[PDB]
Amino acid sequence: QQSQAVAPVYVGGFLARYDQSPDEAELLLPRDVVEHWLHVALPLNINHDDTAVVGHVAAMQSVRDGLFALGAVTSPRFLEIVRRASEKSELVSRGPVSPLQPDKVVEFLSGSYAGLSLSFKHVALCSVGRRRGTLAVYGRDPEWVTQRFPDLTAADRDGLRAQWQRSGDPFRSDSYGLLGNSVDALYIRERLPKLRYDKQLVGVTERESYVKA
Amino acid sequence: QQSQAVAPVYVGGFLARYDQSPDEAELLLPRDVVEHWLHVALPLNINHDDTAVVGHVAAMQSVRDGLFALGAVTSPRFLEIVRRASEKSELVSRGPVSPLQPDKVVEFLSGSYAGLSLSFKHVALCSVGRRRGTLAVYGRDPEWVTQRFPDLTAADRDGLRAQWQRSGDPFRSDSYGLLGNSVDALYIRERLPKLRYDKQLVGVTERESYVKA
Ligand SMILES: *CC(=O)Cn1nnc(-c2ccccc2)c1COC(=O)NCc1ccccc1
Ligand SMILES: *CC(=O)Cn1nnc(-c2ccccc2)c1COC(=O)NCc1ccccc1
Repeated sequence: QQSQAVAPVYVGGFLARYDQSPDEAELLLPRDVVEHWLHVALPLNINHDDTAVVGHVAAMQSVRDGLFALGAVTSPRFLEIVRRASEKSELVSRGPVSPLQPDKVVEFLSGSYAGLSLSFKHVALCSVGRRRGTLAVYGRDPEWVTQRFPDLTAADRDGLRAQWQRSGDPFRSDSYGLLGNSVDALYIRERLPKLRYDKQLVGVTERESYVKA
Repeated sequence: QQSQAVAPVYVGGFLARYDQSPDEAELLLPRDVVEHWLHVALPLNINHDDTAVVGHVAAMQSVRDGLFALGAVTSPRFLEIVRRASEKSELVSRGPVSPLQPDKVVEFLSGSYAGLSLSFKHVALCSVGRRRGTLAVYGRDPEWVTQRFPDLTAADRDGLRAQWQRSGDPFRSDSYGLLGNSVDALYIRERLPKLRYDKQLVGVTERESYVKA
């Protein structure tokens, strides 16, 4: 009964795509805007709840199509909550596409928090992203996540790899609070279609990913 | 700090509509089929988990448009889980339509478990119903639920009122398991449209209900 499930999980995805006009004008975030900002690491939480910090952003890099980010989900307290819920979900028990090994925790995160949202203050794991192309790809190896993204070049991958190889438990929230933001996710209009769309956009598929959408 | 929130909640809705052909042929359940069955009360649980019994069905009655049911959510352990999660959800904090008093718990249940599903073995509270018209209406008074359903007649309401006026905590599941079936609900195709549809069908609206869809 070795628990090699509550070990770190990495997540990567585009925080913003330079080929996609927002739905609202307020989401517009251009290349020049973003690169000025790339100039003390910044945290990773759930649905913008500062009480629900689960890890940190390990590397961001602006590339041709947008702003890529790759975080680490390190919080023991959070990963353990995730582990207990995934034992209880039918979507997880159906497992990934045959070739991929079953990873109950990586799948659960893949299902629940399928999007990325940049507010830099911090990065959040949403149910979906508000901005298109914000697909969140979870995995046990930092190099595994990055390689799902075709638009990323070898040289791109090397800029990231330099960063992710460059104080207690930061998760003060709990099962009841994640339960709380789960029903909120149910009422996001066209959640799946939006997600199926980001999948086609950044080039990821489920026969190469734990993406559940 | 009086907790008049973890008190009983009632839920009513059509288990099956006699004017709606199923999507699959296997859901067909006709009037004659149902009335033979009306001939020891039957339990009410969450997503067909027998470990997650939250109460019981207090009255069923076949009427012109279908099979109406009205249950009671009595489980202290479950209602308390629901109370803690609703404090943590943005949809609940936005409250019902102005006239309706805020009821964090009744709203949370309204959002999470918006559908009814009959498997009689037992009735389940789903995210959505598989059968159309299975809209689950939650409320603090048994008579309040019934009166949201226009198709129900006075005489219909009197048949029910006779039944709902006619052993420990039955919830052995917990926060982690409801968390588990929450992400499963996210991947039900056209969840909202299906729900907005049942709303129009059985005649309920949100300006008269805690329905969040
Ligand atoms: C990642 C975020 O910034 C949070 N978020 N993700 N998707 C949405 C959203 C909500 C409505 C319509 C489209 C997208 C959000 C917004 O979060 C909020 O501040 N509002 C809370 C809320 C969310 C869903 C339903 C009702 C209220
Ligand atoms: C009330 C129920 O009987 C459970 N339920 N509610 N909606 C669905 C459903 C699932 C897929 C497509 C349409 C409707 C279900 C079915 O529950 C299951 O047995 N399958 C588990 C599951 C649910 C959602 C997504 C993936 C797997």
